[PDB]
Order: sequence, then C-alpha cells, then structure tokens
Amino acid sequence: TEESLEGTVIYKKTTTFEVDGYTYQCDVDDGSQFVTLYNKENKLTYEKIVYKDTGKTYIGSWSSNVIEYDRFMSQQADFIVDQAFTKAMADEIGKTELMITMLLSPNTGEVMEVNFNFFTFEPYAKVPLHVYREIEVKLKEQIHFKPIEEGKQLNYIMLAWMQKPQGKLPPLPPPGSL
Amino acid sequence: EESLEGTVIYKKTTTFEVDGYTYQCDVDDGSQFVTLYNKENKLTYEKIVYKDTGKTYIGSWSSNVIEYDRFMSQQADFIVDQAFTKAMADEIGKTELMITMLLSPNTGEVMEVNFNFFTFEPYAKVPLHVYREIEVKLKEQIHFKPIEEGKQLNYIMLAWMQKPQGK
Repeated sequence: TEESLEGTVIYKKTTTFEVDGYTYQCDVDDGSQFVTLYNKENKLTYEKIVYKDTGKTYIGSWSSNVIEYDRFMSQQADFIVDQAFTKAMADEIGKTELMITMLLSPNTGEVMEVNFNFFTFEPYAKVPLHVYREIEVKLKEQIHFKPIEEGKQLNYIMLAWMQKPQGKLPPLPPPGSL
Repeated sequence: EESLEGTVIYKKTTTFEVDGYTYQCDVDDGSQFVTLYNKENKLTYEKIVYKDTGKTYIGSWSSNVIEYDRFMSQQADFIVDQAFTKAMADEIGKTELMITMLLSPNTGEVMEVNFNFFTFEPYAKVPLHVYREIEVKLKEQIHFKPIEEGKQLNYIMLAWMQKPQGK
C-alpha cells in the first residue's frame, strides 16, 4: 500500500514482458509515443468490430445499442481500476488519465480480454506491471454486461474508457434479489 | 483446524438466525455479489453525503475523513487476519475480502460493519461465526478521530480489501 511509481519509464519501446505466470506485450508507436499494453495471449487487440454474420463494420457509438445498463457493474469496473493504484501512485499520477478497454463476449457479456493505452511520457508508463495485471484479472473475474440489440450480432463488444485513480469509495451494493 | 465449508453458504438472499444474533445475506442474482451484514444494521444501502447539503461524497485520497493512526489500522488488519484459521487462509489464496466500517462523524466509533464478496469466491464458504467475530471485535476495539471532511458527513466509510493471513 506504499508502493509508488518506478523511477524510470518501464514501457519505452515495443517489448515483451515475461513474468512468473504470464506474459504481457507492450507495443509502442515511435512517432506518437502511444503504448498499447496487453496480455500476449489476447487476440483481439487490433481486430475490427464487425457484424459477425457479414463482416461489415459496426460504427455505432451509444453503448445502450450493445449492452444493458447496469449501475453496479459499471461502478465496480471503475472501482477495480481505481483500487489497483496505491495513494502514493495516484498522488504522483495527478490529472492524467489511463485508457482501459474491456472486450466482451457477444454471447455471454463476459470480459474476454482487457488492454491498456497511455503514452510513454505519462506517469502510467512508470506503473509496475503487476498493477495492470491485477486490473485485467479482476475485471475478467467480476464484470459482465448483458448483450442486447446490435451487441448480440457483433464479433465482440468494446468498452473503452478514460479514468484516473483518485481513491474513490466502493460502489453502493445492488439490492438483494427476491 | 476448521476449514472452508464444502459448499457455498451464501448463494442467495437469506436470513441467518443463529442463537445470539441474526445476519442478512443479500445476493444480487446478476452479478453474484454478496452483501453480508448484521440484520440490525441500518446503513448498508445508505448513501454517504455531506449532511449540510445532501451532495454525494465520492471519496478521494485528497479528502481526509480521519486522523491517520498507523497502529489503529494495524489492529483492524490484525482482527481480520486472526478471525480466519491458517487452513481457511491457505484455501482462500489470492482473493481479497471487502470489509466496510461505518463510523460516527462525531465520535469516530465504529457503528456498523459489513462484508462484500462474490458467491464464486472462497469467502462464500467461510462460516458465519468468522464474520460475526470480525464485526464484534472491530466495533469494540477500533476508533479513529474524525477530521476535516469526515466531520461534515452523515457517516464516515472506511472500506478496504484484505486477504486474511489466518491465526
């Protein structure tokens, strides 16, 4: 809980990180210094979102056209991201935001893959790999949304958002069923 | 040498009346998220707000609610650790329990405690007396001084994630 950012940039160029139990790929565009960080087992990182029946591109933007809104699950995803960072990291990060992407099954709405985007000149580029791994694992374990409307027809459902860790309280729990 | 139970205890919304206390287990069927609490608790679903305005308090590392007390935080962690046996802790693995203490913004005493986990996690096989013990001990032993924004809230929420080490 007192672990901080590392002193030097970890994700500086295209690299593979083989750690105990998992491998992450770090892809860096040299001109923009934009980083795409993902479990190397992921297959959909650069895949086009299409209607699976036809291969035609899906170009909607409103999430209610692909998933049923769920307040708790949405806030829990935000909480998982926020809670992975210590106060020391969050204080060093300041106002800069991380991009997180969850790729959902269009059948079950479960999180199949997670990936991260940020720039090498941002504080996210000094965040220890185990933080990103923890986010990936927890999102995959806990989060799902019901596919609806066009979402049921896609190859996958992409939920990408910008967030900064700030030390938020956990969400109010959903009420008990029955 | 008590271990986790063989089947999930907290599978659906249920009231557990045992000799000496009653716990409510609320389970959201879609998420399989469990909220486990003493049925006498009233604040489990109460929004934390600034009492003067009713505006929601989101929580932030930049907003102090209590005076930092390392030793008191260590006692809270010790209570949670010691309530589990080594056998339970070994079966639980890396998964963490969420514990929430709700404090008086006046006295900083722990008014209520509740627990959260998912039905598919090992915490859903932890005997009820473990949670009861944690609740009782936190309420009697743990207190913090409210300061700054904490004095302005309806209640102070201290929530954390912990994997028990076991007695």
